[PDB]
Amino acid sequence: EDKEDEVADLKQDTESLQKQLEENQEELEIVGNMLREEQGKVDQLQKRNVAHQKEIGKLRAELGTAQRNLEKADQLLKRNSQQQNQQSLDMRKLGELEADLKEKDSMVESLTETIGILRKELENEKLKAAENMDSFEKLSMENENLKEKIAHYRAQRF
Amino acid sequence: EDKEDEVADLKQDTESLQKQLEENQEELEIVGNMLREEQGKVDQLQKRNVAHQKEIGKLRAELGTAQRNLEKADQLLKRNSQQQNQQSLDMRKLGELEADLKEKDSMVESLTETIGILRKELENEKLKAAENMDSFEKLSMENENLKEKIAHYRAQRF
Repeated sequence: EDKEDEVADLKQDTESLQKQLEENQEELEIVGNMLREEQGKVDQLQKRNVAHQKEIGKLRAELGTAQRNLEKADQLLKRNSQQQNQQSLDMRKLGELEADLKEKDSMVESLTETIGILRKELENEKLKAAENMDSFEKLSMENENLKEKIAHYRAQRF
Repeated sequence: EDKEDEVADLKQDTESLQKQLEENQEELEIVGNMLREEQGKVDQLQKRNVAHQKEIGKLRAELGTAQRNLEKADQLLKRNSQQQNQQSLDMRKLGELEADLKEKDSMVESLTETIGILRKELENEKLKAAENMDSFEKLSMENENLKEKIAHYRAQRF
């Protein structure tokens, strides 16, 4: 209480405490924004995150249908044992047939060769037959001349 | 009476102020945390997204091949099928052969018919020519016999 006591020390000091206030209010704005945007990002990332939830969804159906379908149409390629087994069943039935028929064809060829001979031996014995019965007539003829000549002797013939 | 009630007034001006810088730092305390907590949420979502996106590329290839396979094994169903074209022609045209067997079958049975007959007719032409050989010998034996009777008669000239 003597002329001057704590003059501006109180006056120019509230400005201190007042200016610090000037900041915490500014900065609180800066952080206020960053927050608005960082939570802004999460809006966009959170979205994309399901856009992928979807894309990845589809693929679980497609790689499934296509992997079990490779089995669905693979049982049909398992019939390659019934289809190639016939290469044993059929190559034999056709293989043995081309052999047992080509052969039975030589028979008919060997047989008709003999039917050809029997047709000839029975051809000649048809000739030697007529031919021999011929030598008989000449003899049958001469036979008579003799019966006569002898008949005359038993009587006539001076 | 005023120098005493002066610094008393600046107090209030500082009471109200010190409160603000305090109550305010509480807003800045929280709001600062809210921000970081979001940046936490962001950075990470930024990850699962790169996780999915990368792993969406894997399923993309697993689907790719798994499809080429469904087709690579399907060309093979076009070949397994066309062998049904040649296997059918083999099961139907092989039958013509087992059928062309009965043609030669009836032939070798039909020829042994004509071979059996000629062999039997050859036997009769032989039985016949066996008589003629006999009735001829009788004859020859008769003339030979007569010439002799005759030659005895000729014994009347001497």
